[PDB]
Amino acid sequence: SELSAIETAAAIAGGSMTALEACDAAIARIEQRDGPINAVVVRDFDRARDAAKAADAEIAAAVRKPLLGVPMTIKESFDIAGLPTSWGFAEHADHIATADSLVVSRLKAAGAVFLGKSNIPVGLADWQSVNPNYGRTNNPHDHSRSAGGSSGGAAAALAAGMVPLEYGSDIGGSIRVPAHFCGVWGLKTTFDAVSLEGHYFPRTDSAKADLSVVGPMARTPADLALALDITSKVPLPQSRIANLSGLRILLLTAHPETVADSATISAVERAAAACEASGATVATSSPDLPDLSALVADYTRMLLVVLARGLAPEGTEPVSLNAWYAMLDDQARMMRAFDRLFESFDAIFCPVLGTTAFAHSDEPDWAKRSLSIDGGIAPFAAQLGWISMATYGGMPALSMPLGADGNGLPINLQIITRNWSDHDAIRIGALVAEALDR
Amino acid sequence: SELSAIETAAAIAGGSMTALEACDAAIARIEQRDGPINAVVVRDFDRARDAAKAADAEIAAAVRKPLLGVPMTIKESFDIAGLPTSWGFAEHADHIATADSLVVSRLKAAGAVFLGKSNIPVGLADWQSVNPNYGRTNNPHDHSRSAGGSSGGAAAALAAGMVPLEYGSDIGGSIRVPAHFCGVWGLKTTFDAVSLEGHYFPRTDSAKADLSVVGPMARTPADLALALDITSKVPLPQSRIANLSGLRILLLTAHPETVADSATISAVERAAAACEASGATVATSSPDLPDLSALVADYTRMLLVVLARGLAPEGTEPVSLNAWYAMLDDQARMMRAFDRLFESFDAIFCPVLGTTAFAHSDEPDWAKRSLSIDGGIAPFAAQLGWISMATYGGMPALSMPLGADGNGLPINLQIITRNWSDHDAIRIGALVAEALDR
Ligand SMILES: Nc1ccc(NC(=O)OCCCCO)cc1
Ligand SMILES: Nc1ccc(NC(=O)OCCCCO)cc1
Repeated sequence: SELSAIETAAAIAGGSMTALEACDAAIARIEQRDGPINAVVVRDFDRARDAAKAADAEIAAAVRKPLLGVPMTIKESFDIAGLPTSWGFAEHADHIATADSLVVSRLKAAGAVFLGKSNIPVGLADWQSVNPNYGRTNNPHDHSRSAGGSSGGAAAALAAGMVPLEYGSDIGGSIRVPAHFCGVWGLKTTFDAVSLEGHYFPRTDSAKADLSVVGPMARTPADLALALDITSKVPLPQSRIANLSGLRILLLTAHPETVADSATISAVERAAAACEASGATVATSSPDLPDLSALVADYTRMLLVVLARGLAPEGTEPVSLNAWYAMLDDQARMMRAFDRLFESFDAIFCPVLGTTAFAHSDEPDWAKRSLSIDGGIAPFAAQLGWISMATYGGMPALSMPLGADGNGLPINLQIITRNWSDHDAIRIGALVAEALDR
Repeated sequence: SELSAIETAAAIAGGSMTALEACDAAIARIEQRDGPINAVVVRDFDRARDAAKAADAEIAAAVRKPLLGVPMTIKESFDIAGLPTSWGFAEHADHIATADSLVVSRLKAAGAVFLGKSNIPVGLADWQSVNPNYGRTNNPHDHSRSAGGSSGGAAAALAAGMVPLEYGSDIGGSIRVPAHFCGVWGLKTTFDAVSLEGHYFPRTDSAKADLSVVGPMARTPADLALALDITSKVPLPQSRIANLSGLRILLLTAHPETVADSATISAVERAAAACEASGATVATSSPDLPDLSALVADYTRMLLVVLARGLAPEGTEPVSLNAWYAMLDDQARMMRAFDRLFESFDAIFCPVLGTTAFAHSDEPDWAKRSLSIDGGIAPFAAQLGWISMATYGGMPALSMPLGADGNGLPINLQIITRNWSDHDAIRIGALVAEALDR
């Protein structure tokens, strides 16, 4: 019911609307809908209106750019010149960026118009989006449920239909989990495929961090593919998959360290069944699948060190630099195991998370949180296992809508493909989405 | 005089010769010429001839592979199943690799036939190729002079016309310097563009590389372009440079912490002056060129930490993991400085090294060494400055033949271009070559 980013760019080139009109309608949707959601927490409406006029001048001057005049937002952690980058920290609430980030620079060169920035948790360290500077973002499908983490403001903006395109970052599921919670499309990209420059920790110039990636978020896979081509360091190989027949799928509905809803399991099997009916082959086990239990142990270990920048708590000896090199070897080994698995399979079908969006939690300690799995208690932090494979291995993982649970909360599919095949992930997701309409 | 890898592939495809004949012709050239050179130190001739026969069964099957039946060698540090990978250590002379390295695997899938492996220094830690397992590689242009360091076997084997194609590695100039010492082509690739898998330290699986890149070595720029497209993780963007008119070049012939000799300065200026004659704009300074003295200091500090795998002497403190992360931020700061410089410039023209191939030295400590620069003595290790920019900044850098000094020792130009523009570096070098002809 809302214009996609590509449709918007065509509507401005095609003449039925101007870049200023596209920007004032987006502002109008933001103001008419954000009240109960609280997604667009930084607003730059006057500078955006001037950018739209400049875009219409380019449109008048016969200039055509793939995203020309398209209004959009970006996650609050990405630097935009003249805007605050806080990461949810009150200490950093007044840190104003003096230059655009690389991803914003690429999208602005494609002609995009940035209206503001979307909400995040403190330090981008939660699966919900709430912080002292901006407040809390509420899921648009259920205001009592969380809207996902770090990219949750982005996903709630797309789900509420305010803007057609968004961009997030993902060190522990922050593109896929919000897209899952809010039923939108999110692409965790191949590690090192998109520059993090400008995704700086506030008041620093440190943006590069292992396991972490930045990726597009939208409501259509065509929007993800185009935003990825605009933002990637180099053009990534386009997908040659025309249809689903012959596709080899490994379907994972179980994990050795966590669990999934029965609604989540049925949804993921229905996606595999719909592709099976479209000529794909679906396996449910493989001798080549790496040890998912050892994976999440290595992953959490490396994740803790990266977030602590090596510093060690409570007088513990810090991990040595020599041991950090061995951990990178452990990761590299694990990536080779996934290359062998991806010789037999084109994609992994698995949950994004074990359950749908949980009710708002004021508890910062994940060990003190809990989840309800079919009316039973499950550990909160153990759910990181579904996220760990694509993050630790570097593989791209797509989170795409599959439907909703009995309570009307969205359930998304995760599609994991081999490294550097991001366009295959998008292409397969589009075909799955069509196969479910059958 | 000798055929190139592309030319060789065409002759086999056309049927001017079979793959077995091209293989036997290469074996004969090695047996006739390697005697005084000692470049092809690991020989796999019998397995290569069976592989050549298999390639002919595929020419008869009309299979299309861009390197089918093309004989070549690889640097000894790359793994080949069944062949030793010692890195010049006597203790590792019997370490037999159990699987092909990735780069070997890619070239073989393109149809290349591997005759063997070329000589290296102990631990790849010098600008000459000499080790207890295999002996020393002598420069083909002057047997009293070193053949380049760590790829000297590769460069010398191409300079002697034994094989059309090779492949090296580079952390401190080891593609560029051997190519300069022997007057062949060598592409130092953008960091993280080609996989180091199989370039393992003997008896380990540790590619372990920061600042370390693998890239092809050949006698023609088109051979490098083909080898780069076969081996890169992802197809790199092709060059759009049709000619030299409009090319912005920044020529450096001085460096705040090192020196070059006059014959070397004269060749680099001759390449720029010939690009000027073809329509390129040349500058000899820029407000955007970062501090090369700070660069070489930080590069040396990172190089040593990387080579020591984080270990420190018993009297010194090890660099902490947190300090290592800050050093990676320092590198990212330097790379962004080169981004801005490359907004004003398409390429940098500079020396590969200050001097041509020096006489064989048996002194392992670089601090106890020194070079002769136009009759004057100069410290040996300071010459790491010319190499440091592309390795620290990660940029691609090509080393291409320009001429020779008064003793007939070749001189190469280093062409540095912005990150991910490896094909632009190849393309400019090819253009410079055709400008220095007509
Ligand atoms: N254990 C844990 C789980 C989820 C997150 N959220 C996240 O994915 O961060 C994305 C921001 C990229 C740079 O941090 C963090 C930690
Ligand atoms: N300090 C210093 C250390 C090493 C070299 N050798 C070199 O040129 O690169 C080595 C290529 C191996 C890549 O794994 C020179 C100086």
